[PDB]
Amino acid sequence: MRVLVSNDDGVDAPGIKILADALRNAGHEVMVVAPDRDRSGASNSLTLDTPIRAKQIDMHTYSVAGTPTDCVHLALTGLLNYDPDIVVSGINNTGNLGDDVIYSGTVSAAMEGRFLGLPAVAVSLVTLYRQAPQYETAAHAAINIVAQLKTDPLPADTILNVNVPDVTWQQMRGFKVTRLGNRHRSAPCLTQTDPRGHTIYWIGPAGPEQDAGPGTDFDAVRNTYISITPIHVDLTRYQALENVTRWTDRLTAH
Amino acid sequence: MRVLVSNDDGVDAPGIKILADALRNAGHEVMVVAPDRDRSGASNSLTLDTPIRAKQIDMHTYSVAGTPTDCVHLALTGLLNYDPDIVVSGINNTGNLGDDVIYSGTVSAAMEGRFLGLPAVAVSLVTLYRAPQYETAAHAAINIVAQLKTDPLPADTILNVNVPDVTWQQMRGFKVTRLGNRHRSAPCLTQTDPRGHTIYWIGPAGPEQDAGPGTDFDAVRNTYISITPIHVDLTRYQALENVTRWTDRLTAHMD
Amino acid sequence: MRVLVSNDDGVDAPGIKILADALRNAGHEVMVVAPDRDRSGASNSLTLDTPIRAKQIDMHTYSVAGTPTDCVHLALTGLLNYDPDIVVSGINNTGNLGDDVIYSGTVSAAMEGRFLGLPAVAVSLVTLYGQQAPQYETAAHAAINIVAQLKTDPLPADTILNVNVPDVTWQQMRGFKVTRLGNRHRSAPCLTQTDPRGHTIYWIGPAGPEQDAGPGTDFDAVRNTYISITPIHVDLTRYQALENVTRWTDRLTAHMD
Amino acid sequence: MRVLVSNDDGVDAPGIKILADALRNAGHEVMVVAPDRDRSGASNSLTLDTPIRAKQIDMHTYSVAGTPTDCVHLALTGLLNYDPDIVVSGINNTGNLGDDVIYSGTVSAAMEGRFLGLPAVAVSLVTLYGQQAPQYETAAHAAINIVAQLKTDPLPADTILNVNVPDVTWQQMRGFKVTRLGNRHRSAPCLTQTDPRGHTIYWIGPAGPEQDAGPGTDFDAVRNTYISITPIHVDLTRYQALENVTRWTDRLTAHMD
Ligand SMILES: [Mn+2]
Ligand SMILES: [Mn+2]
Ligand SMILES: [Mn+2]
Ligand SMILES: [Mn+2]
Repeated sequence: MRVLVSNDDGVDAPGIKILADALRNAGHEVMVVAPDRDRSGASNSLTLDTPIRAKQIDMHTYSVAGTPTDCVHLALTGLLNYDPDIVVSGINNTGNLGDDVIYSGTVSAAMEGRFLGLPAVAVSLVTLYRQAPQYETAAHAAINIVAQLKTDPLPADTILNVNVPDVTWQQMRGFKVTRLGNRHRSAPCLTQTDPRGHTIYWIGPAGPEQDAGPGTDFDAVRNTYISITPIHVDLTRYQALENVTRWTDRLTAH
Repeated sequence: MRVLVSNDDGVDAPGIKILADALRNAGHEVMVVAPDRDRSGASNSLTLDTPIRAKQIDMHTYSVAGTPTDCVHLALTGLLNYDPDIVVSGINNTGNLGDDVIYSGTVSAAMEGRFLGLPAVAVSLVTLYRAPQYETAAHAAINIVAQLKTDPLPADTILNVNVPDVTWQQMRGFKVTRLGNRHRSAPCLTQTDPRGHTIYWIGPAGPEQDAGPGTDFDAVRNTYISITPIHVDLTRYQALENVTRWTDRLTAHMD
Repeated sequence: MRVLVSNDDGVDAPGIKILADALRNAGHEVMVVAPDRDRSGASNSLTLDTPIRAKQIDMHTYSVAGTPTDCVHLALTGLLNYDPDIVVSGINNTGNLGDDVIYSGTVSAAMEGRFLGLPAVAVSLVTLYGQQAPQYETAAHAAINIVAQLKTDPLPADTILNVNVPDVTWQQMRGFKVTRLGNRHRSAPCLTQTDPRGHTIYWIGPAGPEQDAGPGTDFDAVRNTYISITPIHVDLTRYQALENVTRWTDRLTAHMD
Repeated sequence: MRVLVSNDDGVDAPGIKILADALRNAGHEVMVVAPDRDRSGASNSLTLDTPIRAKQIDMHTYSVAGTPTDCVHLALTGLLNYDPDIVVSGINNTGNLGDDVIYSGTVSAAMEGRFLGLPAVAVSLVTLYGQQAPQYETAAHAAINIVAQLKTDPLPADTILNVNVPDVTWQQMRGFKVTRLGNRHRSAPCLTQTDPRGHTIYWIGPAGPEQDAGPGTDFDAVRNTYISITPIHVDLTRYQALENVTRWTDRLTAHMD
């Protein structure tokens, strides 16, 4: 199938190169439209106030001086004579798990892909802070997910957030559908003093009160499972609408 | 009630000052923990790799050199001897509507407020530019906060509020909305910068935009305060049982 | 005279409002062209890859979504129907001293002023942080005093003044002092600490005693409550090195291994 | 000799890998301490408000989540058990010429090298954008040739070399040329265009004919297929201006208005 591949680590990131190579090996057409530089931990929103510069790097590769969402958006709205069936974003050089996902650049690209009407998959390698990162494994996971989606499509308002354990494929215990975890809640605040004497604050390490037990994406990748979290792209809480609608009439009554 | 107020325009933004002032006028205790500078269009994720510096500005105000989520997170996890019942983020100097909301700094602050277990409300003034009625959004805010004291939100839910940049009298009312979508329509414009390079504008949202009745766009366009209850948990639970079968295959045969 | 005022702390910075007002109260005409937000930790170079938006806040104030150099550049190249005699950048909320000067946003605006052929002054408040209030008026007083002088005593070729003002009242100020740039970087060791996770992080330590902050330097001046004025290059070309480098450069033209 | 290699395009940049390898193939020991990501449009100043993470990619390569100056600083102040004789920063994917030099990330790393007492060279490839491939080998060849010379001919006090390499094969290269910094900023007008919405935006225009890119300048050299070597100040202090500024500064000790 026609795959549009982006990332947020940059168009020259080893992750996206290996992902694209893998996807072509599987028989897929792969256009790559990805940031000129690493924009991990940068804002993810579509650039609207300035024009975006996009140079071509090869016949299948574009380097966009903009966000990952800019990339996919440009890629799907005129930058290419290319109608991809799917958007694959990755492979991220770090995992994107739990409440980090909402602000993940890698995920943002996939979200834009779904915003513009395409099945999208975010792929992140859960590299541990410790040797070379097993991008081949995530790429392996990717080409397998893409294949299954060709014959079995995702629901509407849904992308797949995929996290792959930084191990060989043989060492992978398998695929595991998960919900998003939560490490923010537990993470306390640490008051310390920098060398210049200023008071600084560390977001503390996530305590035991973390939502990282069974069923979470954390728990999966921790136990060497490829985590597949189907996530919203529409943030609207429809379940709370009629309840807020009834709440708002009470609000406006007063 | 005890209100924690943040924003993403900065601690000195007129929006947040007016919001805090209003909320105190309503009788609420208001701690303000907000970015040192404008971080609109900056990354929203919790800072973890570096420590955050937070100076106190007054007895109720903290200037945090970090993200809006850093602000609320620090504010709720040790920076304050203060247990707020609610987190109000705003007032944003621009509206946060449709598919912009996911990446809104103002919304991010409210998200963290709910992540840490508090009812949260994002407040944005829908300003079109060529003075901005912050007082109106602040009035909308203090009214929303009041109703939440006696009528609480569901779990995994914050309120994304957008207020038309008009006087309160000119406001047609409150309207619960779903998130719109302007991205889909927005095409790509190829143009040439003065130095000759090929540049690309994200085109203006065409008629194919999801901004009709029921959307937050349509509400604020027609001078209604838009209240969109949004997810905090992005997990698509309705797709869990669906994509599991899809996955079982893969987790069975491996190669 | 006509003054173009900028900074890097933002058009809303108290340092620039106070500077501009002081300069107006002194009888100068003052256009303020300054960043929309604080860019004290941003790149200083001219924005070329993208266009720059300039919002006019009032008659004599422009908010520019770009670098301090962008501000001055735009202001001097057609944004304004205005012909300034001098560029004054500041007042920076923090000091800009020694080997920090070269990467200062404040100084960058002054740099661009000189690049475009204008006398320029960077004004920074050496704040040490602690309440009260930042003595921007003091720095402003210094600024209008310095600007008065450049009206009569022109700066030499490719020179701007880097001015640092001790964060004190004007009455406490011992005076003005012409200074050279100090050096604190070499004396700043690398401190190897560990984050909460246990992972090793590296702080750049505070400047030790081996720093170049003795007599004649800007550091020494401002620490002794003296307004420091450092005339600084805008032309980085080490001209006195040209002849020397030329000598072994000529040999390299014989392209070998 | 022992070379500390950095850049601003990132530790994964082809320009720095090729530079480092060339320098090793020349028999130098080479530690690479370079940003984790491309920071070509980032601030250059030392990170002081936060700690810096350094990841060791291999024996002679460190990935640093901080500025180019952070890299060199850390590398020279305790990150490494390594005592380099020279700092070489590059190879930048784009040229760093004239009035742009002062804000160059590449140059910034070299700056910090000199600040910490080391001979330093900034190496940039004057790429003009055309497919093929960026001639980093050419620049690398230039680098190892220049580094060989500084082993024997030491640079003067507070001087680094700003080296720009024409994006050509080594055989096309006409030679090396000692140059002064050119000036394109003054010749770069402000172009007032309008975005799709109709709102007015301001481009900084391309450098017109009034630019300082004539003979003797770095621009002229690289445009004529010459490797440009500009010795540049690391000490921005305009020493030749000290006496002059001192003359009207002493007056200002009359502080009452
Ligand atoms: Mn990434
Ligand atoms: Mn904002
Ligand atoms: Mn500043
Ligand atoms: Mn660069």
